[PDB]
Amino acid sequence: CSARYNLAILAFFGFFIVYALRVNLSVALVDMVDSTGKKYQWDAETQGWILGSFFYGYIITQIPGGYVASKIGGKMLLGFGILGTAVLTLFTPIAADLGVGPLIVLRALEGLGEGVTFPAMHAMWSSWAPPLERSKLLSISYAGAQLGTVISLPLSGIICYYMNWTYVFYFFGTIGIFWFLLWIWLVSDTPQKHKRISHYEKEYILSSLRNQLSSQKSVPWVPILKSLPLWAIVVAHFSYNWTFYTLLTLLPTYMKEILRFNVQENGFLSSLPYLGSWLCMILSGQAADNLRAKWNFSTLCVRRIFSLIGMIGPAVFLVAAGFIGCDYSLAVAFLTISTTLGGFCSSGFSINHLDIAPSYAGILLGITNTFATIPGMVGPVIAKSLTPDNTVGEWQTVFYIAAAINVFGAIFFTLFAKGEVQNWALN
Repeated sequence: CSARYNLAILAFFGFFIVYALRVNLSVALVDMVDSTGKKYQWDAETQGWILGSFFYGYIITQIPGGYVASKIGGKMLLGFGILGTAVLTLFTPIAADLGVGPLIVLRALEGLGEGVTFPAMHAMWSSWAPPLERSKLLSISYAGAQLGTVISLPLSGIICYYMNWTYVFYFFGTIGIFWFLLWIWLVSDTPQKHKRISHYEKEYILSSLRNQLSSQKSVPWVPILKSLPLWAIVVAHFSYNWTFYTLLTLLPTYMKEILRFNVQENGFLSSLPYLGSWLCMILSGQAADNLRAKWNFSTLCVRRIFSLIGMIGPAVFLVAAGFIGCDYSLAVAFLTISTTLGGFCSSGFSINHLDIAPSYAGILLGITNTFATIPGMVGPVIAKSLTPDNTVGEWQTVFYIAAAINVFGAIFFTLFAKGEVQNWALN
């Protein structure tokens, strides 16, 4: 269609692929370990490190990704940060035969690759997206990643059921490389440096970003960010990402050990949770817009209410999913509802970083994403070391810990939550 919307679609597919490369192992590992290709003997804790080293790689280069993106643009950064991942995924089946050390190193490198995508997309959209249309563009560019998580579980399940897991890794690596070719050929870095853009579209984009940049003054100097509300956002994001990443990296293992499912239905009914989460995030954005339009609530009561809902609903329904274990339908239903009630939190709290200190979105997002990726490094290891032999009580321990963390994060956020400005964001 247009030029900025063509860039959206190519970023949509890019983030789809990056989340695919993040979760394909989360399925291929439950079809990989030994209790038809090769099946290694990993001692119920090696799987924790293999699942959660990608997030070491992610947290290493979250913020330096933002710096390098502001420096040398976004196109090459995102393209190479997805190509590195979709090339190391081509070698994951080869690095598995070498052992475990090489596999953890390969996933740390994949985390290095995938930690630089969003900080580059934000620069590309600071150069492309007109202010009065930034919302739809970012919405598409990240619904890409959401649909990646939603669809990457069924495809991994199917390819692990009818074929091996090496085929999962080869298929996702090949799709990654094909999209990287499309993304080097089509997308450019800035409407000025675009090859086949039209005059009127470039003039529209530039005449809107003219105001956007001219209204910016606090860009060069960076202050200290030791304010209380920022640590509230950080603690809430940490307590939400704990549950999110624990589920992301240990839902197929759960459905194959406790609930005693297949691998195909494992993929399908492991995807359904995130499909619900995505639909709920969309509907929750709509409901938040409506509730802030018709009623005021000082723009902060809505934040704390949506955080309470989207962080306690998951906790209580996760305790429920843990309580009634070893049951086919009710357990997966409670899990689906528990992670479906996360869209409330997602929208009505991850927009609090925009509302607390605008024009500083990148900085605050960088300070939040690392301290909420920490769960990616800890959670899987802890939840696989607490349950060496899968029993309903062993997994109830994990679910209880996750729900308690959710409740604590919700309390800590709704307590010290501010929403107008913190006296260091004014230009």
